[PDB]
Amino acid sequence: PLNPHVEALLQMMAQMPAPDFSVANPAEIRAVFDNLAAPPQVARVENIAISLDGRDLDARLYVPEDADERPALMVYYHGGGWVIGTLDTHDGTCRALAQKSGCAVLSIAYRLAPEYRYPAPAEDCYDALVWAKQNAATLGVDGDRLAVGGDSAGGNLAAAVAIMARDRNGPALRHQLLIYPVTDNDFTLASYAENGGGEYYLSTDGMRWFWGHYLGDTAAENAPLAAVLNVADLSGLAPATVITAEYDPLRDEGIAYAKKLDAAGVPVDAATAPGMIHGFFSMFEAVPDSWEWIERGASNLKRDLALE
Amino acid sequence: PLNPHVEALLQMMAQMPAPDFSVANPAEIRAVFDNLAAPPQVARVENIAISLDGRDLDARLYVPEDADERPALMVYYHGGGWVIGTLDTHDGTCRALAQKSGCAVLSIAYRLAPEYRYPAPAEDCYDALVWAKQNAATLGVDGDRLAVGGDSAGGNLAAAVAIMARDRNGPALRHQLLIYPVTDNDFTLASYAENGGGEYYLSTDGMRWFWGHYLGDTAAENAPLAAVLNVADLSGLAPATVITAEYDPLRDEGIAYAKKLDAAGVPVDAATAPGMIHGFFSMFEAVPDSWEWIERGASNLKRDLALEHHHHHH
Repeated sequence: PLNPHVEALLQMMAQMPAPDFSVANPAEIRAVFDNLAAPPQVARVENIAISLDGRDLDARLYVPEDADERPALMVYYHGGGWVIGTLDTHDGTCRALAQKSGCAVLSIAYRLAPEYRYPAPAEDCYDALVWAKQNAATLGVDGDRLAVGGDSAGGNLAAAVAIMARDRNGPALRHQLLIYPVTDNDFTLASYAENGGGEYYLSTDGMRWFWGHYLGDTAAENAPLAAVLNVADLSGLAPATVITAEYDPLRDEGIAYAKKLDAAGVPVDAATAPGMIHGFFSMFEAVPDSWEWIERGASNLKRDLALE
Repeated sequence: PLNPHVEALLQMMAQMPAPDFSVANPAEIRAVFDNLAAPPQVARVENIAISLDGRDLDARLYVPEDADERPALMVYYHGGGWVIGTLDTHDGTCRALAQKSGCAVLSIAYRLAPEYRYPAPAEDCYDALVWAKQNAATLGVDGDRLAVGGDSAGGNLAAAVAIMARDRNGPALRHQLLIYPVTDNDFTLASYAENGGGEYYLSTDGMRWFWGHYLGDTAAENAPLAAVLNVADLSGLAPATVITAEYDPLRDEGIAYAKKLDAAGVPVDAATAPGMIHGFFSMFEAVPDSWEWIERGASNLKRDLALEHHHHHH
């Protein structure tokens, strides 16, 4: 009989929005197959090696179709709980954001815990931002129209970099796109009870494991750029987008970070996506509804990164 | 409520590894997570342009992590019924084959029908192989360890290229990897009746459409490099792998071509994958069972493209 996984895939393909073409000519069929089979289309993808003091980081530059000659740049940090994830796991996510925002995206492969515990991953993310600013002309982008972004632990890193950039008089940032970010290590929140059992992909036990490897023996109170929620003064940070997911155990701490930013006078667009789980920005192929939220974040980037 | 598409994805996820957070084993959870819902990692990927007589083709070179300093090369032709498909639709498949074979892969964006009818796409694929051999040093590969492969109409084109290389004293080939290939336009074979209804991704009417665009006015009997099942003498062709799929309408013509290759004295690994549909090599993210077959084909490639002897005591 039919392979059960093949059956599930055919069923899933069946529940997807019909492509709506009137006739089967080559252009139509090409378009349908491209939509099914290829990652989101961009004009150019370049694998870049970033040579920093003491370490090289892999990076990937995405330039979308229809882009300016010198487009704005979002430096992007992948999720994976500071321990897993690669340029390849988040390639589709970066293509999608570049395509919808019209901005270039530079995805950074920062060093991972436990091999490189706190504060190494955040310093990598920050130094990559600085590198991008100082090598903007080489990249072909506008270094004066700069954003950071990331999902999950990557959103944690983006938030920390926004704070580092303020604190260190680093490169000016026009936006921080925080996609269901990790912001704290209080596992007693309602979100963790409701959503952290394992039934929505990310679990509370997962997050304990991630936090453990990231921090090692460093107590969370002595790792101020880890639990960014606990930072007292969030004033003067880049305008933010904070998108949380209804069925994410991280939902409550993400909402809380958005409230604390807005309280500190930072312009924030914050929303919890109904019906969604942790990771849904990367699930747009199986979950067409994800595109609405990718477009929302992208449209905020596009607005805040426009030429003055 | 929980998004219905999300719920379906979660059910799909509920049939695969459950992470063990009682074991601090980063390199394990890594190898698992990083390889689910993500194209396989390779060391180098480069977009290149191939300049042939009268046209330029886009191509993409994949060099896997543990390839030789001067790796063997498979020239790969994407499927799509000679009408559709791109380097991007088949990028995941090429990455998987490079990773599991240890060989470089050069994916070719040949010209498509009906704009370019038979035999132009096949000539593009053959001329790209000739180009790769001629420019092996430029690619950084071993021009004396060459293979071809492809899926569906791409496997068709790979088979045609193998025949053309033999006939024209073209580059020597060590293998042809034929993944559920098109080999004939006989829509009366049993697998069309069984599998071609449309419920298994590829339909009989779909194949009639593809064949129509590829041949145009040319009768199939005058297109032997399309209907390769009608080639009389298959002896002396590159050693082959022919993987077919149980629920593919192309199953029986693929089996038939494998049988003819074997009868002509060509070494052939041929098998029909139980439970699978047309296209399943590209479906490895949702169908992890695909990997068994991807590994088998890639392993046959590795065997026949094997490196020469080198002593290690220096």
